Amino acid sequence: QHLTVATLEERPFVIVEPADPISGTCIRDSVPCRSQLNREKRCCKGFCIDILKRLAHTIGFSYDLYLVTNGKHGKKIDGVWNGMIGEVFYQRADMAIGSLTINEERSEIVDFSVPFVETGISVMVARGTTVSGLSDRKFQRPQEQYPPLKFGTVPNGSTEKNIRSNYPDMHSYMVRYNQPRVEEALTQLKAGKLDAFIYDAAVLNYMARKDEGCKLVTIGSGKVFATTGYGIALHKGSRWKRPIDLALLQFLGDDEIEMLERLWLSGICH
Ligand SMILES: N[C@@H](CC(=O)O)C(=O)O
Repeated sequence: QHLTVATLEERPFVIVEPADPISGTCIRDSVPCRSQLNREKRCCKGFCIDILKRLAHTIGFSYDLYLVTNGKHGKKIDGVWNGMIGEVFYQRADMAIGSLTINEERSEIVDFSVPFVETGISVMVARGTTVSGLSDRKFQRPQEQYPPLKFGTVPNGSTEKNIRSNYPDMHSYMVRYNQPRVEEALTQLKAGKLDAFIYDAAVLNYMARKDEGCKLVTIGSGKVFATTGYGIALHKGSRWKRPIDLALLQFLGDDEIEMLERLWLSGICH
């Protein structure tokens, strides 16, 4: 009846802010979240946090929410998982929720809920920049061009895993252009230091919709990469999967998720 929940900041799905200075509490639509390093203070809000609030209410559990510091979403290195996936896999958390992408590798070792956000991989470029998309040889045969195209991703997640598995030559080229967070990637794109940023589609599309001046645009990967979704990670064989799935499927049909997309993921640019 009390669940430990791991999450990770990735705006606008999970947004972290200090407690209200005046009250010392998390006000508005925010909820208390602590750091993995530790153990109000910090407070979390956003699309995934609203999902979590509704699940807790509908299913009837209480929870302790914490932010992962041991890596990010989840990466397996030399036999060991880090990030949100590792927290669930090693049973430090009963579930993990955030912008967490379902893939085959992860699905082998944790159970996921049904997907509640559609995503995949997209490419973001400055509106001026002329490429056709991820099929462009500027991407696919990157060192065939005299001044080479500069393109990168934020490493360690499902995006990099997909590129390394399916397009190993392109992946090897991208390594020098790894970015530490989406915020720095966007900054490099705008400074011309990158020509393109390849990343999670749900996040990139949102960033395009919110770009001041609407100067950043995304191209869908088309057939280059498959579509997938965000899912809540749970212990393999978790008793929580079924009630969570039922709730999520209910939210979908009630237009509750659609409402939350409007609330959190809308922007001015189109
Ligand atoms: N949401 C993705 C982030 C990425 O593509 O790097 C993940 O769970 O790994």
